[PDB]
Amino acid sequence: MKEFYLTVEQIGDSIFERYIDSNGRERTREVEYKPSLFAHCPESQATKYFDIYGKPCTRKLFANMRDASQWIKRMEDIGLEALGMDDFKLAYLSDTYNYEIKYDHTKIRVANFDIEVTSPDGFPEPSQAKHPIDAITHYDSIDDRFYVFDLLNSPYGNVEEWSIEIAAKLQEQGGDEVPSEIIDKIIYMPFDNEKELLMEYLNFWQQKTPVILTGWNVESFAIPYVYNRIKNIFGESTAKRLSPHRKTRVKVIESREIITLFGISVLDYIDLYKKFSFTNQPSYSLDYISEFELNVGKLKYDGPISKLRESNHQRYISYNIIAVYRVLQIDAKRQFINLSLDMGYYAKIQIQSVFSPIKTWDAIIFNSLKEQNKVIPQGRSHPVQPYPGAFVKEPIPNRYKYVMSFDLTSFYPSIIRQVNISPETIAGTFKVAPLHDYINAVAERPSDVYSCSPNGMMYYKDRDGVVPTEITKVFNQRKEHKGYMLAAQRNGEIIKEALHNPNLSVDEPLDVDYRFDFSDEIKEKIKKLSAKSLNEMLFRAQRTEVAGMTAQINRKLLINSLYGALGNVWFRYYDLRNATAITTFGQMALQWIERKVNEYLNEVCGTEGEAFVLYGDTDSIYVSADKIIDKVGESKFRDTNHWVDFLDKFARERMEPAIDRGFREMCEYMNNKQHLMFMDREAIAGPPLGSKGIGGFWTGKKRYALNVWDMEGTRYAEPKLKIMGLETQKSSTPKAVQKALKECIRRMLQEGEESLQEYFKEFEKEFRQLNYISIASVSSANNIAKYDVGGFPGPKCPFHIRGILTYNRAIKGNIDAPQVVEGEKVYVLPLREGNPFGDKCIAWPSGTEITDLIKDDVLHWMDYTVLLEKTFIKPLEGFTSAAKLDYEKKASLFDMFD
DNA sequence: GCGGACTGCTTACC
Ligand SMILES: Cc1cn([C@H]2C[C@H](O)[C@@H](COP(=O)(O)OP(=O)(O)OP(=O)(O)O)O2)c(=O)[nH]c1=O
Ligand SMILES: [Ca+2]
Ligand SMILES: [Ca+2]
Ligand SMILES: [Ca+2]
Ligand SMILES: [Ca+2]
Ligand SMILES: [Ca+2]
Ligand SMILES: [Ca+2]
Ligand SMILES: [Ca+2]
Ligand SMILES: [Ca+2]
Ligand code: NA
Ligand code: NA
Repeated sequence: MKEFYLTVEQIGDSIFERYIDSNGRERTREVEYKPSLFAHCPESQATKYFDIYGKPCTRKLFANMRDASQWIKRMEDIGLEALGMDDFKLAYLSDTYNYEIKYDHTKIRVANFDIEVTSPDGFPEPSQAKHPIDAITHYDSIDDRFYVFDLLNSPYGNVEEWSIEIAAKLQEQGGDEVPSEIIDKIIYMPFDNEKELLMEYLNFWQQKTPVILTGWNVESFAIPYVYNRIKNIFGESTAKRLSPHRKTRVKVIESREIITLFGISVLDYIDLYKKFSFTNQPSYSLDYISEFELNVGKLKYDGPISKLRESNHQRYISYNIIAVYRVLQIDAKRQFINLSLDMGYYAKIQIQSVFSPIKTWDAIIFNSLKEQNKVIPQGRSHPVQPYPGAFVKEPIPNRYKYVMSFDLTSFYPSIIRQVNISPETIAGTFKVAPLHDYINAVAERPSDVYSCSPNGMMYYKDRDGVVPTEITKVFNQRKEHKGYMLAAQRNGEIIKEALHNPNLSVDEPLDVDYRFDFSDEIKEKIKKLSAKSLNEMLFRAQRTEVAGMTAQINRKLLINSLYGALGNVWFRYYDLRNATAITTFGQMALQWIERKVNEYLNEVCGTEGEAFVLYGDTDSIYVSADKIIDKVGESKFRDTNHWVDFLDKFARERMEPAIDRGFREMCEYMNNKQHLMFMDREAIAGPPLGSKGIGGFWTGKKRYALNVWDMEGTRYAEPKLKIMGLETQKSSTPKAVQKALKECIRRMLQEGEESLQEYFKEFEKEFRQLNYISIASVSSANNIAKYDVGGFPGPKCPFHIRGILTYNRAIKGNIDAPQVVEGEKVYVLPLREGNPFGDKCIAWPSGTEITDLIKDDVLHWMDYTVLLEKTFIKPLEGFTSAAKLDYEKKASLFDMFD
């Protein structure tokens, strides 16, 4: 096989590289890397190297890397540009791997681990590591084994060995329900004291040194705790054994510590999740996320965690094993590790650099330029400046019965490729007219020769740009994976349909590739399968869709981040001229097509001057299709699915070609390199046929709800609500309130005013029986100490921060009580006046039951009235007033009758 | 006593 690196580090004049060789075996080499940097040279000096602008450069080979850096410093002191890749690790990877890296992930050692630390006096600070590590479960992806390190003897209690027999048993058997599929993969190692455990773990670590190291909060807790515990007990020299190159770096931010283990790529899964999952969670405990991702139950245990080991060591160890497995399960679904490996090996960077799109792109562009013997520019210092972004239309707050949406494919990257925007493709500038002059095709055509953006920039049309070139490569990967996703999604609905008439028989789920649309044979067979087989296929379909979703939405994130990078001062190719060129072109593009779409629809409908586009954000338009429906009349339709097919055919056969023409014209207007403004229909929304549902509504910018029947070619078996911006979508809104508001919205859009009022009346009556967590608000807890004046709210103290202070005062003096962590999220509850807490609200760590110390008092003093009106009624008022509805039956003259 | 303007903070949408 082809060789591929695992990890790379720069230690002084040495490059330390772990890699897999041609025989598939992991090796480690210390290379005295001789890096090259470049300087401009006279035209007469013959060379093969040029900067991106065509200026010749002479290559300076250096004896070592530290000499190359000192030269950069000198070139600064002289006042001359020092060109080339200054991050020598990247240069090394580029040299050593001069080809598209094909990697075998089975050879890459991925370690999932989690430790347990019993602490009687609150949260065990990793920087201190005062308390013994009494459990470590370490899963090795190569061995496919869970290595369990169990401390039987601790100053906090002596316990018996964990029983794998009891662990396997059902919880109803007094067992721990450790998944049967991993029972045989567990390797249990009890220890009679902490020192022997840690030394054995270190030796274990050396034998099976992690390449990818992950888990939940491993970077903020596990790794630094383990490192500091081993450091405190055995000394710094043995603690460094955690690094295959025996070098670590303690980065301090008081005290807080993030330890850097050279030779290991740490991908904390909480960070992978926060960056790649595109969720915003009320809590980020592994418990909460697992329940959300895997629909598994919360890990139930009786007492407090600080006593769990003493009371139920059996379950303590079992839960530790499960916590490791749950991350693996989440990763099996989300596939963020795979994503990081793909992106990482594609860019030729340290795998952990996937968290930095700038670093990611700097390397991609660098490697692409190195291919053509071209020399990258030196990074420069720039002041941060604001610059304009997208256009968002101000919608008329109202209900909207029939709505079709249209969205541009990969907008900003497409703008980049179309205009050919790149640092080295800048041709010059032109005198700009007001933006609306270009929108209305009134302004003079910017250039006859160059490709233009209405911001004033001109670009060469002939030559290829390294930014368009490399953004196009990644975009193609994105388009491919989105295809698999949508197909999985479409296949999902097919199974959902067949699940309406499940055949009474015993069979097995069909072997199919869900990434591709089911064949007619497959669809025929599906209608004959049982519920068990169908539900299993629906599950695999959804799993395939999620896998496709991760691959596509994150490649989309990467290319959109290339745009964003252009507006970031730390990007080597930062340039507001290009960034604004993109956004301004974007603003034009959207509003140009708004006019075009309006003109076409007035034309084909027969109307004149009517506004068909009711809303738009960046690259989308929402078209009021009431008159398209009415020109045929509701009468001529069999069922709801009929007019959905009608609008589907209409958008596809009539509107899209018109849009294609409208954009193709715009492309000539700007004299762009290549027409890439591809705006396809997205949503088809409307009420059920013959129902009293309103279909949809807008309350303002970025706030709307639609009863969608079809989405990008996916015909749902049951209509799906597309709600944007509204409280139902906000993590800050209580779970039960989201659920209730959503049902309110559903009823408005699908059933009508009478149905809404009915549900509202019922909710108002019964809502006081809702669990306190389900009605608690959520908020991030930033700058608590900023507003902490003697335990009391300082000036301008935010509501939720006030709640935290109230909490701190209530639990003052309990070391065992859970502390609110700065930056993390909290549940927030209003308190009725005269409550013994002394304030109008309270707050506690999210994802947890509030401590038993004060729980019963909080429950008794919750302000349900405030909770209802503030959280439920007020947003519902906004929804209904916008939609011209009432959630309560208004008073009439008819109230004088019986 | 408090509504309106403004600010800080939060979390949405692209
Ligand atoms: C979602 C998102 C969009 N944007 C900008 C750039 C996008 O091109 C533009 C449109 O956003 P989107 O239409 O949401 O995403 P997209 O058009 O780029 O790709 P597609 O629609 O085919 O799935 O908004 C960002 O800069 N960052 C983001 O996270
Ligand atoms: Ca734990
Ligand atoms: Ca059970
Ligand atoms: Ca011993
Ligand atoms: Ca889209
Ligand atoms: Ca888009
Ligand atoms: Ca059937
Ligand atoms: Ca969009
Ligand atoms: Ca099209
Ligand atoms: Na220490
Ligand atoms: Na249906």
